[PDB]
Amino acid sequence: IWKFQRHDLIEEYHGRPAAPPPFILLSHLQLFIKRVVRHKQLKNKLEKNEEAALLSWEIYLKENYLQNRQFQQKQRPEQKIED
Amino acid sequence: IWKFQRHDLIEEYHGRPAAPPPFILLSHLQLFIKRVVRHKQLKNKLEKNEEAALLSWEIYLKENYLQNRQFQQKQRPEQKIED
Repeated sequence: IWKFQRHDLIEEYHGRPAAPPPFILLSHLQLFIKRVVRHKQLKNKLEKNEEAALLSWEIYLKENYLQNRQFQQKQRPEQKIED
Repeated sequence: IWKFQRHDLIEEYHGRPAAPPPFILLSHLQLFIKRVVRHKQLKNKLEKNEEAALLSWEIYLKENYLQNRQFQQKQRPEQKIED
């Protein structure tokens, strides 16, 4: 649960503008001027050439995972007795 | 043990007449007048038409339970080795 919670905290303090409460009022008014008139850290489009290679890479490894799974399924003693 | 105990308490405070100790004396005397001269909540007869359908319903499900029991008996590895 703690490891789970850890996120949103990080999300916040990475998101909040860098102005402690002393100099926070200039930030608040720099906000209300747009109130009257995300980041590349947690969400970013990619490029076809780049993304493609990435997906192919994954596809490969998913197949790998599949094999190991069913193989180790072949070792379960109960399954062996059934054989 | 606690879950067990929980009952009789419920039985009591569902049974006791609704009169806290202020107005409990009128209740006590309303009792002693009958002392000188259950609820449908925990015990109630039923109707043949209704009860019958109920019993049949159960009968059915008991059979169901029976099957699942002996079937899962067929999976006990020790039993399989015996086979």
